[PDB]
Amino acid sequence: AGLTYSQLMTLKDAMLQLDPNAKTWMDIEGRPEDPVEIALYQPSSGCYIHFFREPTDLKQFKQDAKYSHGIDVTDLFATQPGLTSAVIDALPRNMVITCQGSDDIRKLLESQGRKDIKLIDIALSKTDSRKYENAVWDQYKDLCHMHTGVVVEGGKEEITPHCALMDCIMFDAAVSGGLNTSVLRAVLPRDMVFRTSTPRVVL
Ligand SMILES: [Zn+2]
Repeated sequence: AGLTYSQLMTLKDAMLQLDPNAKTWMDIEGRPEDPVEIALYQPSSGCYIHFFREPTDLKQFKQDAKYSHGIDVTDLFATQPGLTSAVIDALPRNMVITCQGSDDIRKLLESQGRKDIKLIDIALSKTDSRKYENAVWDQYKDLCHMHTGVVVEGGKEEITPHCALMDCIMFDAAVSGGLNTSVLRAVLPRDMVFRTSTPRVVL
């Protein structure tokens, strides 16, 4: 199980475009023991890691889908199992990672054998952290089309779906005074995030 040797080498060569000394946000969707969306974001350089994973616990996923990320589980079948472990293995040693609520990132990293990675815990309230939520989506929505379901928050209220990548961007904007100017560039090749499939032709 996991990535093949040549895949790991391509991933390692890929991870070199990460600046190991720059500020790096990280966030996930899904529980740290069963994540389905992973994102790292370096605002100063614009480099970001973004990929997806099929969940193990389908029951807990449906709750996360209805209260948080709104991802269709069928859109994750094409992801490669083991990408999350391989990427976490490939993060630079003694890296400093920033997050809004460091508890979940810590469990994920520690359970993957990366206790060397230090975490900066930014503690913004749940409305303070999403101040730039609309502005972030308005500029970067083309970077993730995976949040297709209706997300909701006694009484129900429909909300904007949570995206691990958009969270990293809007959290950094909240502590920096606005959106960054650095164009965003993906660290991971697209062929590594999803297995390409030709859609069925309508005859
Ligand atoms: Zn997303």
